Amino acid sequence: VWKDADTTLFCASDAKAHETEVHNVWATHACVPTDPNPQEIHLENVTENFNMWKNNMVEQMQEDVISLWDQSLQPCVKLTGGSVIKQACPKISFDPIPIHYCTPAGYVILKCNDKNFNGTGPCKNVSSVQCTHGIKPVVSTQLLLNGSLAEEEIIIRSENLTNNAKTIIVHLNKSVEINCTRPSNGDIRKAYCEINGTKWNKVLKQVTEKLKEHFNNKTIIFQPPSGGDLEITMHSFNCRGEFFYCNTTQLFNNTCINGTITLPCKIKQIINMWQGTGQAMYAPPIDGKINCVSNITGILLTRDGGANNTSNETFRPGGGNIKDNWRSELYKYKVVQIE
Ligand SMILES: O=C(NC[C@H]1NCCc2ccccc21)C(=O)Nc1ccc(Cl)c(F)c1
Ligand SMILES: *[C@@H]1O[C@H](CO)[C@@H](O)[C@H](O)[C@H]1NC(C)=O
Ligand SMILES: *[C@@H]1O[C@H](CO)[C@@H](O)[C@H](O)[C@H]1NC(C)=O
Ligand SMILES: *[C@@H]1O[C@H](CO)[C@@H](O)[C@H](O)[C@H]1NC(C)=O
Ligand SMILES: *[C@@H]1O[C@H](CO)[C@@H](O)[C@H](O)[C@H]1NC(C)=O
Ligand SMILES: *[C@@H]1O[C@H](CO)[C@@H](O)[C@H](O)[C@H]1NC(C)=O
Ligand SMILES: *[C@@H]1O[C@H](CO)[C@@H](O)[C@H](O)[C@H]1NC(C)=O
Ligand SMILES: *[C@@H]1O[C@H](CO)[C@@H](O)[C@H](O)[C@H]1NC(C)=O
Ligand SMILES: *[C@@H]1O[C@H](CO)[C@@H](O)[C@H](O)[C@H]1NC(C)=O
Ligand SMILES: *[C@@H]1O[C@H](CO)[C@@H](O)[C@H](O)[C@H]1NC(C)=O
Ligand SMILES: *[C@@H]1O[C@H](CO)[C@@H](O)[C@H](O)[C@H]1NC(C)=O
Ligand SMILES: *[C@@H]1O[C@H](CO)[C@@H](O)[C@H](O)[C@H]1NC(C)=O
Repeated sequence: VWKDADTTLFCASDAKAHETEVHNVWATHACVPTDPNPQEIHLENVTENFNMWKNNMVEQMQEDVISLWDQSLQPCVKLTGGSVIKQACPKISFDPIPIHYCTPAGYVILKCNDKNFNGTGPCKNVSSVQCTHGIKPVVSTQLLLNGSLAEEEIIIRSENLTNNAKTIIVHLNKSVEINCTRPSNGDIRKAYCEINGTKWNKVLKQVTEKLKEHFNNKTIIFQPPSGGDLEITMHSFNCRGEFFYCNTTQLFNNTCINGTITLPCKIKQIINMWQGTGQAMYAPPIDGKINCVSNITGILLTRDGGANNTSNETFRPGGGNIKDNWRSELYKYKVVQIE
């Protein structure tokens, strides 16, 4: 017997104790070795209710990631509660590694194995495990990168689709590589991302179709963000310690629904910290080719309001709350207390 409960989880990884990479260094001092031959008990005739949108596991991982950044990612100047904090801002080795989240004694992690589980409600196929799968603390907006792919069909996730204020998480079932590089040799901040239009449009089309299922076959329209912080209006992400801001206008136009889509990007030193604690300035980009090939595994969308009296539903690429990023990977997990 067991009950839904919250407890201080611990982490496990395969970090190398000799790596200068921030993630490795952190996990080396904050995590333990992974279990080479882990156990998993499949519960037959068991029905458990999940709720990705209200899961303490998310908050905890958020706290870890924040800690990892507070230790190995301090900017030159930090702007917070009216205070100005200045400190060294040396270049570092940056490349996220898988992080497993585990439960201590007396607790276990229930895992939903339903093919098309949307993150909320009852789960038919439930199993018990000590740790989750390896999850990369990849911070980004608009597009989810290097995540996990859905098993069968594309999955739409939301605490409440009827509410436009609630973020939407599109879980892709097929990856779409995005090639981002900052050429060695002008403007040391000019960058770009290449994407196979054929693949992207094919996926985006499938996304629209699935969205129709949840919106009564209403016409699905994509549009670029109305306004706000650059981190939201643009696909922001971190590549090798450098912050990339990419214009995804070409990615979200309802025309191609063929060639290589080239997105205009720029490395920003001044940024609005995702921790939501003001602004911060980092050092200039390093020299040489700055390349990062990532898998687009999910999309963060925001639905426009005031469309109830129209046959259209407008979706725009959003983001900001990194917690949603962790949800897109922890949706199938929940902690329970064993008697
Ligand atoms: O300032 C941010 N959100 C603040 C705020 N924005 C509006 C929406 C929102 C929602 C919840 C919490 C904060 C916010 C932010 O997300 N920054 C950021 C920086 C670097 C990368 Cl790589 C990145 F992906 C994001
Ligand atoms: C997820 O499944 C539950 C249970 O069937 C359902 O109530 C809810 O509407 C679904 N959520 C989405 C986003 O479709
Ligand atoms: C999930 O359960 C259904 C029956 O409810 C079963 O048909 C299906 O094979 C299961 N999915 C998995 C884990 O393969
Ligand atoms: C990139 O996508 C491919 C194809 O799905 C996958 O095999 C590979 O593991 C992905 N790389 C990641 C997630 O880092
Ligand atoms: C992805 O999911 C969609 C349904 O959302 C499905 O039609 C399609 O066959 C899936 N693609 C793959 C590669 O399985
Ligand atoms: C979902 O959101 C809609 C729109 O705000 C709201 O009317 C409704 O009460 C919400 N449903 C739930 C389950 O809270
Ligand atoms: C990524 O794009 C760059 C620039 O076009 C190219 O040189 C490189 O070969 C690409 N990488 C992959 C994995 O295709
Ligand atoms: C683009 O994607 C298609 C499949 O959608 C593939 O057949 C083709 O080889 C890709 N083009 C390039 C430039 O790799
Ligand atoms: C969308 O249209 C199809 C084909 O007519 C129909 O089978 C399905 O019920 C509709 N889906 C809705 C209205 O959610
Ligand atoms: C984003 O970039 C596109 C071109 O890729 C441009 O047309 C558009 O004006 C830009 N949006 C803004 C206002 O940043
Ligand atoms: C839509 O995206 C395609 C990608 O090839 C681009 O060529 C086209 O200019 C875009 N249309 C717009 C921005 O209206
Ligand atoms: C995505 O994964 C690839 C392969 O490990 C890595 O090279 C790249 O840096 C990752 N992208 C991001 C933004 O973390």
